[PDB]
Amino acid sequence: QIMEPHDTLSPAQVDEYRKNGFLVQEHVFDEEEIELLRAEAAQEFASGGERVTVEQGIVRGVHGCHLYSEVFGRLVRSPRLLPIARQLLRDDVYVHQFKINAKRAFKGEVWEWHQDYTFWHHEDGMPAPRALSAAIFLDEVTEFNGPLTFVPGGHGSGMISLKYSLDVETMRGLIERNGMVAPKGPRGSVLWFDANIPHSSVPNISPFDRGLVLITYNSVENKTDVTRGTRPEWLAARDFTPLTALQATSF
Ligand SMILES: O=C(O)CCC(=O)C(=O)O
Ligand SMILES: [Fe+3]
Repeated sequence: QIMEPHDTLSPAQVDEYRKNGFLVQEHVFDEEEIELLRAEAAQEFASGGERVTVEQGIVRGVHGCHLYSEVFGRLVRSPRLLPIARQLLRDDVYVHQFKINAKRAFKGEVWEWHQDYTFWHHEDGMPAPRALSAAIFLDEVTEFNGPLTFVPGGHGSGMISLKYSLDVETMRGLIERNGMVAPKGPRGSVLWFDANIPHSSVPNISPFDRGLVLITYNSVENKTDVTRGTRPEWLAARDFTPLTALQATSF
């Protein structure tokens, strides 16, 4: 049995990622693959216990699934994902954080402007922004179902109800200078984005869900300082073993 040889990003794609701080690959996973992930996400929402976040009734998100789900444990090692994480971070990598964020049809909340790295640095002791997130689109992402919205190039400045949100004046500057972009894509796409890129999102006013599986890969060299960590393993990983790619086996 055979896995397709590892695909990596072209130089132009890498350049775009580094310039903009995000990049979309369309149609990485097929419909049947996404349905397997959707079904597993539903199980995690149902069984996640303390790892679930709710609509202040409906479970809206869950954390740390790769530690508890064999499917999600395999996903983070996928030959569709791991080679690109290694390429972009120029290192062996591990998963710092894993979350699934559902924005159901005609529902969802405003995510205030933030940089993920600010949290990871201060809360988890991540020493540098040598990390990224891969957002797998469980559903088509459109203008109208609450897409992640970015300041392109806004990661280049460095580190600027969320604990760490960005104020009106600091954001005004960024946006006046750099603008705003909400990357779109079909179901099965992957949105790669930098640990330090400012992003936000709005409620879903479509009749369609916007499920995202967000895998945060960190450089092994850039492992967090667990002496200054404040969070459980399912929010901030402590096992820095380098990930290896899934091979094709008979089971
Ligand atoms: O799901 C979203 O719209 C925002 C997710 C996010 O930025 C985050 O969890 O840090
Ligand atoms: Fe975020």
